[PDB]
Amino acid sequence: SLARCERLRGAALRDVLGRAQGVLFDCDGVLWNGERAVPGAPELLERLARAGKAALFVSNNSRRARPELALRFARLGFGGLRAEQLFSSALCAARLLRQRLPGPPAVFVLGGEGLRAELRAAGLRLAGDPSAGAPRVRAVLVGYDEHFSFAKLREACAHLRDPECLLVATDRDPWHPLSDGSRTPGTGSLAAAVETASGRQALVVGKPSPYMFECITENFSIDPARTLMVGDRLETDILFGHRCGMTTVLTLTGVSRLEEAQAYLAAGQHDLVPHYYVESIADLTEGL
Amino acid sequence: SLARCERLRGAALRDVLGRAQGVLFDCDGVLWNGERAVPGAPELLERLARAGKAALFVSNNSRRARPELALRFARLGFGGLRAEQLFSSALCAARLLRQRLPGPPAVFVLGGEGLRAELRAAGLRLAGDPSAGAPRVRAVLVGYDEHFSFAKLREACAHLRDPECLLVATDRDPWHPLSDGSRTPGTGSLAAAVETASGRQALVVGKPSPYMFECITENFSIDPARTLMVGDRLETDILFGHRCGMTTVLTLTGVSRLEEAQAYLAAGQHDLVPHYYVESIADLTEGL
Ligand SMILES: Cc1ncc(COP(=O)(O)O)c(C=O)c1O
Ligand SMILES: Cc1ncc(COP(=O)(O)O)c(C=O)c1O
Ligand SMILES: [Ca+2]
Ligand SMILES: [Ca+2]
Repeated sequence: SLARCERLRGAALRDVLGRAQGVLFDCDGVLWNGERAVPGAPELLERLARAGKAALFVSNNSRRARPELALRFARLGFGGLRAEQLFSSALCAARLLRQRLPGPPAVFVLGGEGLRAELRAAGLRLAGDPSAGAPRVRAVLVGYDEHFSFAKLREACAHLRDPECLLVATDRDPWHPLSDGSRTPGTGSLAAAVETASGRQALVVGKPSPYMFECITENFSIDPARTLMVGDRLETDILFGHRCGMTTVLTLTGVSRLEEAQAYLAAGQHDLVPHYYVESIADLTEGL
Repeated sequence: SLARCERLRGAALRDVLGRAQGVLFDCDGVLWNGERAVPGAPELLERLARAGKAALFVSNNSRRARPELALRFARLGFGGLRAEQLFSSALCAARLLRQRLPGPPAVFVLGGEGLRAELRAAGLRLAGDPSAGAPRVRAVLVGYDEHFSFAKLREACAHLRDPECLLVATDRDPWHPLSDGSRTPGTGSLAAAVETASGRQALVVGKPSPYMFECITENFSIDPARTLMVGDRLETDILFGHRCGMTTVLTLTGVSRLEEAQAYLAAGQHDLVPHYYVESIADLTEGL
């Protein structure tokens, strides 16, 4: 495996960025942390566009439907983006369900309103939507649900008794660091509860699952051999890149540490090793 | 390993029961299923007592403090028992916490009122008990919590940031079958959520953890070489027996199936294989 966790700089950086036809960016810990843009991140993106390089964005965040996601970008300084460049676990979960729901021509959702709006915009019928003056549930979708409860968990497991009812999770991120240094439970903790209580394994929509890449490649010809994958999370973004055959760059502004990446290297766990790293994605700009 | 999953009957049954000085019974799926006693179970216990054999009871149920547990037994036909014969994950979690709480001379609890009463009766201070006109949390205890919520999960994880704060679970049972054929999420699903979101591994109080046996042996001299362990759950009661060096008997009135036990045998997973099985514990009576 080519993954040696080398600091990317100099002529190698110019070489790597030169040959790349495109860049896939993970979002949180990469472009920004909370309400603060990573300094130099907007400029990197302006300069990518100008250098004729394709930029796409992949987030496991299931809380915003695409229109609200588009607004977060521009607001944090990332101007002139098309909404078609933005891929989240919410959008892709909606598409996956449209593609795989069984039965002849409803989804029980653990998640918020952004997630639900996204699902409705894809044409899906949700349990808890009004009746026709009581539709069979054919998928349980686990997303980020701040109103997760034991009753909703028991309800999910009830639907799951039917072995033809699908189980899908938006993502398995276990938690996410917040501004003040605290963490919030991720969808991966809710997924774990649903899986344990039901005895089922969930289908994962988001990184590090190939499906996300499948979802991105339906609208864009992107050559994985010529695309960089940039993220802050070893078990999510880096594993994802390796699985899609992309060159992976870990940035150190987010969840994972350089020492963790090196430890994985030492242990020969190569799919969890980035090909390159940078302190922040501001460092990629000089290679253009 | 001596675990061959043999049907226990005849002269072997008389031999096995003859040499045994005592019997440890798991409760649900063994003595009863819901509100219905297993026919012949009360008689088995009357006859054990009369044959001078010690009977003890081990349940992972964390919902009843001991006095309410004692009442469930008698009511379902199991008369003349001492409360000292009854061990649950609630009682033992209380003892474990009294023994291991750090700091110089409070517990955040996910669980119901039975569990809390048990903890208070052991002298423990609970978060959410009134202040002294705001005590440091030194353990998070995960029990069966029908009011589990995302907010309580985030709260648990907050306490768990402190690496000296303990994480304890009553048990990992994933779910439990109900009367009407439905299942209810178990503590194991809530534990899984807390562990995933915190990144911590919990200390498990109940079967199949040795601690339960440790807890039972503090008041009783029981020779594990001469004690039968009887239960309905391979990964809980049978594994538990093997770990405590007891002779294990699987009864088929509960969660696990004979075919699952045989499959484990076939795969050489010996700690998940009962030494013996019976259709119901009523079949043990004739060996006395
Ligand atoms: C609910 C949720 N999911 C996922 C993420 C992170 O997604 P990503 O880092 O892939 O952009 C966040 C980060 O805040 C989040 O809040
Ligand atoms: C919450 C809970 N825990 C555990 C159990 C079962 O415990 P055991 O089979 O060890 O007696 C039950 C069974 O109903 C239960 O409801
Ligand atoms: Ca990220
Ligand atoms: Ca049982």
